[PDB]
Amino acid sequence: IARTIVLQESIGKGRFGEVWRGKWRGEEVAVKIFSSREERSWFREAEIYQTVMLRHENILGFIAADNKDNGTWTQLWLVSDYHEHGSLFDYLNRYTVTVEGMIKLALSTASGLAHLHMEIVGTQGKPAIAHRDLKSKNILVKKNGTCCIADLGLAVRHDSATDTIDIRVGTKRYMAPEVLDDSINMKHFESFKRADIYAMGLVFWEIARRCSIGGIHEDYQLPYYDLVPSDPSVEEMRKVVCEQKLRPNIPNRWQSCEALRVMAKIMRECWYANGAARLTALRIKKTLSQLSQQEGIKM
Ligand SMILES: Cc1cccc(C2=C(c3ccc4ncccc4n3)CNN2)n1
Repeated sequence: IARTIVLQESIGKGRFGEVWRGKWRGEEVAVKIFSSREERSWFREAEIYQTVMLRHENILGFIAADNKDNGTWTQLWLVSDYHEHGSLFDYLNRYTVTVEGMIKLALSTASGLAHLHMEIVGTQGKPAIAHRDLKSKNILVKKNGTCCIADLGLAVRHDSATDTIDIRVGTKRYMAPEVLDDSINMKHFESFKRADIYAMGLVFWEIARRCSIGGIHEDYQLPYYDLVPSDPSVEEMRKVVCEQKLRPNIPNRWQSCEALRVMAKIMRECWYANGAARLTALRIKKTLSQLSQQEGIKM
């Protein structure tokens, strides 16, 4: 596996390890490399990706986990499909999207999250999973304009049998209110799903801003760009999200389009201070699916 892959270009670095663009038998693939001391993170992400029935079009396609000794030290590898466009973050910074395009990005993301959160009952069943670090930089855009979720290293799996998790972290900017004020019940798996929804609402806000209507659109911005410094601390985020109770601003322009109106509504229903009041990934997917069948465009 890793023995025949040739690294060609450095393309990114997440919380742990670094991502490279490799070549396997002539085919481009993405390789995430971890150091020996990062074995726990490497192992956990390999573990999540190897979850029974995890594969889904809206989830990064996992190829394999492997070790590679260069003669001095050993590298811990995770190999996956390669997606030229890169992260949703990079995509939205470089391009603007049409109504159909925005819907495809949002729907695919919601479908990907719904799959993760959904428990598949059966002999070869799939446990429910919460991501815990959803954001535009952890989502990838495929050549067909659809998104797939990546970086599952912090994910948690639920055992409905006894209602327990198999095991604050994540990106401060996208942390849900209950996480920022640390009021979240770590023992309740449902709380992790709801926190994921809050984050996805922020992502939907990033996409919508880039929806170019009649040549009109807003420039790319991360959520809360107008309220907190770059790389904000938990305290800075808490004061804005928890105390002042602010959320990303919804442009007036969005009212001149039924598509943006539906999106805007979904956003609000994702940002409720109380996770139990937020929409579900499935409900969101259904809503966007119907909105999609309206305009008319590939799902
Ligand atoms: C499990 C695994 C293997 C290799 C890379 C990744 C990964 C990411 C990834 C995947 C494909 C890419 N294609 C192009 C550019 C960046 C990419 N990043 C992002 N976060 N983790 N994950």
